[PDB]
Amino acid sequence: QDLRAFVHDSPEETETTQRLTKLLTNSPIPTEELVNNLPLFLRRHQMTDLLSMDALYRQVLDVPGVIMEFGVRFGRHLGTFAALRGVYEPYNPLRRIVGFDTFTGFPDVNDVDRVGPTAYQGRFAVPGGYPAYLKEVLDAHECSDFFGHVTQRSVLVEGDVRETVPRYLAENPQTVIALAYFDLDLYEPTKAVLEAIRPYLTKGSIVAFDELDNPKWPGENIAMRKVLGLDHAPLRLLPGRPAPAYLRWGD
Amino acid sequence: QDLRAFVHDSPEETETTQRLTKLLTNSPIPTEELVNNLPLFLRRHQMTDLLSMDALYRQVLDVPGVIMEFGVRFGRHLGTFAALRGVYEPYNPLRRIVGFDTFTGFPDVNDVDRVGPTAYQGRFAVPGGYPAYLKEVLDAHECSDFFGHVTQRSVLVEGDVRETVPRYLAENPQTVIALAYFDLDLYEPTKAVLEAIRPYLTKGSIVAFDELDNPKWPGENIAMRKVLGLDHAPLRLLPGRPAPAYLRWGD
Amino acid sequence: QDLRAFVHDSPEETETTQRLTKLLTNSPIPTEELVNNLPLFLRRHQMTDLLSMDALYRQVLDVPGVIMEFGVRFGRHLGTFAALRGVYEPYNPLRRIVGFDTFTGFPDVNDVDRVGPTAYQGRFAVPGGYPAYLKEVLDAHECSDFFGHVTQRSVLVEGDVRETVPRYLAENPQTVIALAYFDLDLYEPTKAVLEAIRPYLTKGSIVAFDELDNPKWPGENIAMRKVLGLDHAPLRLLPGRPAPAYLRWGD
Amino acid sequence: QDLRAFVHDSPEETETTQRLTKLLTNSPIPTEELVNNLPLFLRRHQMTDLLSMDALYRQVLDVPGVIMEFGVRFGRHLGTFAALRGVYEPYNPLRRIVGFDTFTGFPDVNDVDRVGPTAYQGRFAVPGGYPAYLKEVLDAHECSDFFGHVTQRSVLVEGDVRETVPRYLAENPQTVIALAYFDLDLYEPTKAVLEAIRPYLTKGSIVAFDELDNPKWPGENIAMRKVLGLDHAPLRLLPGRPAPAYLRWGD
Amino acid sequence: QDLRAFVHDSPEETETTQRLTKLLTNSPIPTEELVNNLPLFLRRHQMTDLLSMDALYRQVLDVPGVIMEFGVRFGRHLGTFAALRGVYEPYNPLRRIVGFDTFTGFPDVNDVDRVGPTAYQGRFAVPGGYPAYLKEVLDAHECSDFFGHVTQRSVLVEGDVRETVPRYLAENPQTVIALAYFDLDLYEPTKAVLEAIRPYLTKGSIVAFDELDNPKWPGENIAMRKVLGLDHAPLRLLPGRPAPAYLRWGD
Amino acid sequence: QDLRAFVHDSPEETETTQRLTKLLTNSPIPTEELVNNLPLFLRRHQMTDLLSMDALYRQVLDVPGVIMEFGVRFGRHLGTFAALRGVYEPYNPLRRIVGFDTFTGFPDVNDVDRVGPTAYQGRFAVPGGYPAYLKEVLDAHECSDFFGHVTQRSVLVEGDVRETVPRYLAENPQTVIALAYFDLDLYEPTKAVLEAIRPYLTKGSIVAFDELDNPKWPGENIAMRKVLGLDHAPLRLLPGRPAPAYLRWGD
Amino acid sequence: QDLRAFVHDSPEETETTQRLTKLLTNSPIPTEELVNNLPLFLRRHQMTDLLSMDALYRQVLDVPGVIMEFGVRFGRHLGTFAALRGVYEPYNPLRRIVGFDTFTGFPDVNDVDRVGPTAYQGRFAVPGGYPAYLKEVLDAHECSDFFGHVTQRSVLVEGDVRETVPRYLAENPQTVIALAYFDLDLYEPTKAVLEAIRPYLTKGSIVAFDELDNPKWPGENIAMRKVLGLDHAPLRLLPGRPAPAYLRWGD
Ligand SMILES: Nc1ncnc2c1ncn2[C@@H]1O[C@H](CSCC[C@H](N)C(=O)O)[C@@H](O)[C@H]1O
Ligand SMILES: Nc1ncnc2c1ncn2[C@@H]1O[C@H](CSCC[C@H](N)C(=O)O)[C@@H](O)[C@H]1O
Ligand SMILES: Nc1ncnc2c1ncn2[C@@H]1O[C@H](CSCC[C@H](N)C(=O)O)[C@@H](O)[C@H]1O
Ligand SMILES: Nc1ncnc2c1ncn2[C@@H]1O[C@H](CSCC[C@H](N)C(=O)O)[C@@H](O)[C@H]1O
Ligand SMILES: Nc1ncnc2c1ncn2[C@@H]1O[C@H](CSCC[C@H](N)C(=O)O)[C@@H](O)[C@H]1O
Ligand SMILES: Nc1ncnc2c1ncn2[C@@H]1O[C@H](CSCC[C@H](N)C(=O)O)[C@@H](O)[C@H]1O
Ligand SMILES: Nc1ncnc2c1ncn2[C@@H]1O[C@H](CSCC[C@H](N)C(=O)O)[C@@H](O)[C@H]1O
Repeated sequence: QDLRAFVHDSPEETETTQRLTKLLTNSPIPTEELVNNLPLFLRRHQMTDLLSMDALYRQVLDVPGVIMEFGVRFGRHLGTFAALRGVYEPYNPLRRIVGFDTFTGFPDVNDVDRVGPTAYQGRFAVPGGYPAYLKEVLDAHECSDFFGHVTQRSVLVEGDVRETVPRYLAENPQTVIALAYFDLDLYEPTKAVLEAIRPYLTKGSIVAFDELDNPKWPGENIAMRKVLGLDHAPLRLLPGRPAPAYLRWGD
Repeated sequence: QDLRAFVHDSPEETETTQRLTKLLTNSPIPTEELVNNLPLFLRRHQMTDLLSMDALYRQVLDVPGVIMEFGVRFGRHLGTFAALRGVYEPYNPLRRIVGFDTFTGFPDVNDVDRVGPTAYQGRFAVPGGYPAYLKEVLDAHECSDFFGHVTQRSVLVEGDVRETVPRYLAENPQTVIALAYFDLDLYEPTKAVLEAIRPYLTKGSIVAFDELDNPKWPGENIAMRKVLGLDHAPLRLLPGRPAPAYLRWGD
Repeated sequence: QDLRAFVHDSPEETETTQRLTKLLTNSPIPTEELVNNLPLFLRRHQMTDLLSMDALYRQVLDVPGVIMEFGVRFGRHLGTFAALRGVYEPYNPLRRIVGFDTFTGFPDVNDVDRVGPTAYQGRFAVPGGYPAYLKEVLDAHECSDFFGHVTQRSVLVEGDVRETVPRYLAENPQTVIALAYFDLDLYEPTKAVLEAIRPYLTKGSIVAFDELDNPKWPGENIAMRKVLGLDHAPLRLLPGRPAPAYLRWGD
Repeated sequence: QDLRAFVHDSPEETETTQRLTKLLTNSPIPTEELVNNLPLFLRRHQMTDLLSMDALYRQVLDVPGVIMEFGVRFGRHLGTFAALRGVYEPYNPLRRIVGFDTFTGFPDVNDVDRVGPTAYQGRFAVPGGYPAYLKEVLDAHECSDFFGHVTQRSVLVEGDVRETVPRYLAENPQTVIALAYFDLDLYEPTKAVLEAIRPYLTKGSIVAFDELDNPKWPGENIAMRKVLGLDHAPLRLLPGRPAPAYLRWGD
Repeated sequence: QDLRAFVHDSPEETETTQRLTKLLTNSPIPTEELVNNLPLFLRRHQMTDLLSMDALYRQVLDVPGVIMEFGVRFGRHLGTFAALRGVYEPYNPLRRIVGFDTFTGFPDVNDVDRVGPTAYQGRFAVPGGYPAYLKEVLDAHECSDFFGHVTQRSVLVEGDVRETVPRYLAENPQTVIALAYFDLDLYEPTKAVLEAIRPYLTKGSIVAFDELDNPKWPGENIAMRKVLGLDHAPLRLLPGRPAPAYLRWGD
Repeated sequence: QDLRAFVHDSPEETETTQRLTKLLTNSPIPTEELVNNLPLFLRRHQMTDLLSMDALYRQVLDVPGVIMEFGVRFGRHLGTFAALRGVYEPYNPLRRIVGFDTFTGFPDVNDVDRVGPTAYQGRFAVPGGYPAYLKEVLDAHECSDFFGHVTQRSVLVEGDVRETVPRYLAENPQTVIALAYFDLDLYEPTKAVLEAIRPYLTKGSIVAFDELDNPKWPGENIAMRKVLGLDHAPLRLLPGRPAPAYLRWGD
Repeated sequence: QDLRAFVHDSPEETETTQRLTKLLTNSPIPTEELVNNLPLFLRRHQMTDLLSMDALYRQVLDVPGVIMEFGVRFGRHLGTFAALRGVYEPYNPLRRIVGFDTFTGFPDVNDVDRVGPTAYQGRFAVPGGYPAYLKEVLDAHECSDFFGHVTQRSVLVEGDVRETVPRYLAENPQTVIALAYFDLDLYEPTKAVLEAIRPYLTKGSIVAFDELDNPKWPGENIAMRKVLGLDHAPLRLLPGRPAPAYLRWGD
């Protein structure tokens, strides 16, 4: 296998990324103004991810239910949703944001996922004790929400989605899922979650995938073709971006 | 169970409510002008409910049939509908408003309902002889409707909806249901009412829930997933408001 | 001489008002729940007013600036605006609501105003100390706004608008007027104020009149025709309602 | 029972109707000008019926086939369609108007039809010889049609629709039905006619009902639910009018 | 001088009119059912007139102000408007209907008016005391209006419009004109009224002419060209009908 | 059976037709300019047919495939199509126009076709040698088409469609049918051709009938009801015209 | 000067025209059926001219007034208009069709018209006595109009437009011009008529030119630029066709 056939950063993207890291970490901005100037360090690729999440969220503002992410890593998307929920929904204490991850990286891989060299147990592990920090970040956002006095509006569920997702659902019979964001990369957990969330979607719910047509991670495609079929609903892109691919339930 | 995980009033929301109550009861406004200045005392949260009811009503203006509320309490919504019916349909004597309730609170609760501390029989009980008072309120509105001379345009049906709803439908084979507003909280009566009203709905009829995705009251969701499925039709919010969740039958 | 040629309440309308008044003041609803059930006592005519204000507010949600009402009486419209502002603009602390009145009724009437038997000095006077009460009412609402910590978001200006409006404007050079609601009834103050607010309107600003084509109060029409002409912009009704008459500046 | 729960004329509506009747029959208008000033005597309620037939007619101008009314009485609607056909379709000699009736009133009633005190044999009977008069009225209209030389564009079919409708259809195999207006009030004949006309409807054909949700006449509702179901197509009102309820075949 | 170049009735139109006149005045329909069956006698030409007036009325439903007709004769249009005001605006007691006429025919004529042989003083005169009968007819309609207790909602002003229209305006300074219907036929009075009404129109008000391009009555055209110019606004027809021609002020 | 109940020419339509014919054959127009002034001799009824053909054709400009007429006679529609194909599709040599006919009138007739007097064998026959002449007419048109070097873009298929249509289809397996125009009048061949063309239609293809609801030729209706059902797709008129009736395949 | 740089018939276009002429004059079609089969002989170029006239007429269906063609020749467009008026406006006897021509060719050419070899006096002359034949053709159409009893609905005005157009307008003060079709080719008359018709156009009136940007006839352009300017209104093509160029008055 030629590693260059997989999507990877150009020398230029790496340099931009490194330079911005340096300028953030060695900034002459007074410390208490840094969080007021973050777009200085938010480059095209990452800006694009933010704008995509906003696009997805704007499509479920008239749909009841919660937002769910499978595959959280450091929580980039969860931070986005928490901010976006403040922007769009000050008066919606029921828009719960729920993140699922082992927080210890890939639990185990299936043969179908072994395409490139990063398909191994432990990949994307974040540091020990990470969830408590991420929760602390989320709580910092919620502190100034109109419904900040209501708790469990952000929830991190730690462990294998194959177990945690059905358990979460059993414990929350009130669930409707407005937006389901799949970023697991792996075939087995994707398939299992797709199956479990099905009774809690309504027509109009968004199902989104981070890696559906990526050669390095065919698992999500394989899972989709198995549980539903690629033409079960219309899979769409936000024009100009390879990801996410997303569908509107019932369409 | 942490009670703060359930939606509850902020201290400032309580304060607003309490101050407005006091300013309503101790007012330099002549008593004869109070009903000409009610918005002085109608805070955001309740104004929102009024706007929501108006929004749902406007969606059934071209749909034949009647308006039904399952779960009335003091009758806030019934009064709204009566006023709105005047605004929109002076020439429609067949737009009957029917409110079902025990008027003695929750008759009995199912296991699935006991998530929180208010899940007891008698909860939301209104005083003795309340239905007659509400009838007087409704009559007072209708007294100046264009079709005020026609009776039973507002009907209060006392008792368990498990029997009163099939009984009302039986006594009224002419029924078409334009708007079904569900506020029963409990699994059992919701399921029963859903099943009973189904043959009286047309494509375009609105079925609306007050608590579809509230952790405190999962019985409406459980009932929905049992009788119909969350994706039977597109469930929707009016953007910015946790509730009602509503669907357009047949969509 | 024929007073029936002026709009007045039918016997039934009078009946509705008195009855609902009686039912409000002698309600079995626990006193602390009354402000949660105000629609019971909100009749068609008043509901219509509320819906109209909402319709006007919605037309300026993408227009910067403040809301001004000229002629407040007990503050029916100010309460409405204050609640709607919570509904629509939790994050807009610049949307100031400004009500102008003598609060002692008509200060001095012109001959053109003297069409009916109620065009007298001091007509619509409210009790001494009223502005402080109304301010308490508005403070009560603002208590639980997202930006409740910011003061002077509701301002009552007491005096003859012929002097107080130009003074307010001179004191607030940041002013842009999104919504100007005219409810003074009288020719001279309407003329004066129409002239003064003009440099503070943008294309898209709404100017509304409560009695533009009412035989009993021709002053607003007379003022309009003299200052701008009736075809300066398109004057509109919300269909089904004799009032308000409103125009979008620049259309 | 209490008859006042049934839709009935107000004292004022009765007054309007009697006054207009007297003003028509005892008028200073020259006799040859009466038919040029009919709207003087056409009150809101009957104007509404006319505007409704017009709205229904306009929806089938792009649909091939004939117009049928079941339940003609004096022929109010037949006169309307004959005029409207002139307005919109000078060049369509195939737009046949067919009216069915006993012209001797209700032939017999089912038990479900006996809610009110008018549900007996002979009800709504028209005098002997009436059909021949009604044909005179129709012929009079057609005399000035562009296709006035083509006979049988208006047809009165006398008898019980249970027999006459299928008979008419068998004798007319070219039939397409663009508009079917149901005004029989009773259950069994509505049911029979519904089942009969089905093979002659196209998608877009209008099926309309005068009494679908009237408590006094539940037969049409019962028939509809028995034959098709209330959610077979979207049943609709023209906004602000209790009747007719109509559907677009295939929607 | 060919009279067949003027629009006149065909033999068939004449026959239809005569027959319907006979069938109306010699009807076997019970006297109390006549005004429930008037469309039996309303032929194409007149039905067309009715639908045209309805079309114009619908275009001013969101325009404040009154309806004026200049040239009333027997009042066909006034009756139409009275019914239509009921259909569309039960809650607008300010929609005054004002009809201007000598009620004794053409007061005098101009030479430009003398194209055909019906341009003589007294043409279209109605019997003595006619305004009292027409007022009785209008009062009959209003008797059952929601705002029936408000008087002078219909006004017949007798005299030459050249003086009566400016006098009406001077006495009613609250006037906005939503719909102005010119049916005077003659140049001079049309000219004078067009000039008088102008300060009372808003953008969106409708001005309609019954005979704008009629070779028999060039008066309205000459007047229009003199006062405004034919391209002052877009003059329009309702497709398929020679009259009325109308414009939306300001367009 | 009254023959006046079938559509037939009025005396005036006959007169117009006979006059135009005489004016054509006895024209002072120079012979070589006649084909530049044909609209002089094209009356309303025939102009309408042309506009209808153009309307149907415009609906299939984005649909692949050929144009078929069943029932050609002298070739009126084939000539229209040839010219229209020039107007809209100079660059489409695959838009073949195929006309089927015996060219000897009806080959037989069924009992259901025998409603009128002209339902006999050989009705609508054209002279011996006629197809060769018609072919000469079409070749003249194609001579100046952009793709006039490609042959068989117009094809006359002589014989009974019961045999020739399936034979044509077997010989042309590339066939898609964009527009199928039925003008056979008769039950049996309509039925046969309807079944045969089905596999060659796409969603969007237009099926059109010239006689669908004509009492004199109920065969096409009988065929439709038997093969597809009148509600298989929406049958449509071009407003104002009794015919064609046409449907969009798959709607 | 190269005459090839002017638009002219290709050999194939010439061949088509001559063949069709031959086939029309030696046709086996029974003489009485010729006028039922004209599209056989209507080639693309001529079909195109008909569809454009139809497109133009369709755009003035809601505009009052008459249709004028300046430059009639053999009357092709007038025939088209007569028939289209039948298709679209059976009920509009005021839609006068007025054609102006010398009927003896170009009266005299300006120097700016002498670009090609056909720019000479007498060019396009029609036989002596032609107008009576054309009128007889027009009368033939009108014979079967709904308003056929109204005369002068077609007018041929013989003479020089510089004199006849102003005379016609002076004699017809009721004139509104819905559609003005310029086909004079020459500068002087085009300028004169443009100036003359202006006071009779309304906003929406269509002004169309047959030779606006034709090198061989620059006279219409020169006149447009002198009288109004090319950017007075938006000049438009029906896409695909070099002519007509048309504008919508007031756009
Ligand atoms: N079976 C499973 N259960 C829980 N998490 C899983 C899982 N399989 C994969 N994951 C998680 O999916 C994540 C993929 S990385 C996703 C986050 C993304 N990089 C962002 O910044 O937005 C990893 O953290 C991995 O631990
Ligand atoms: N089985 C049952 N039959 C009748 N009423 C029931 C019921 N189960 C619950 N309810 C009622 O549901 C109500 C919920 S409180 C909802 C009312 C609220 N004020 C509003 O505006 O709609 C209670 O009053 C309770 O008595
Ligand atoms: N010149 C002036 N200066 C200040 N207030 C004036 C004024 N002229 C009239 N007003 C006020 O205009 C008011 C009219 S009543 C307004 C009613 C109120 N907006 C409601 O919704 O109920 C009176 O209070 C009167 O005092
Ligand atoms: N079985 C049946 N067969 C024929 N006519 C019937 C019938 N049952 C009821 N009807 C007729 O239905 C009619 C209802 S009254 C219809 C009123 C009329 N359409 C209008 O617009 O005014 C009666 O005339 C009655 O004779
Ligand atoms: N100067 C004037 N003052 C008042 N009326 C005038 C007038 N000049 C003409 N008229 C009136 O214009 C009328 C024209 S006939 C109007 C008919 C009526 N609009 C209908 O719908 O049937 C006549 O009644 C005539 O009296
Ligand atoms: N079974 C059959 N097979 C082939 N042609 C048939 C047929 N039945 C009827 N036809 C033909 O259908 C034609 C009907 S006349 C249709 C032609 C019309 N002028 C037009 O513009 O299209 C006749 O020519 C007849 O010969
Ligand atoms: N000054 C003038 N007065 C009257 N007619 C004129 C004219 N100048 C040119 N014409 C006429 O304009 C015509 C141009 S040919 C017109 C062709 C025609 N419109 C068609 O559709 O076939 C000629 O007949 C010519 O006589």
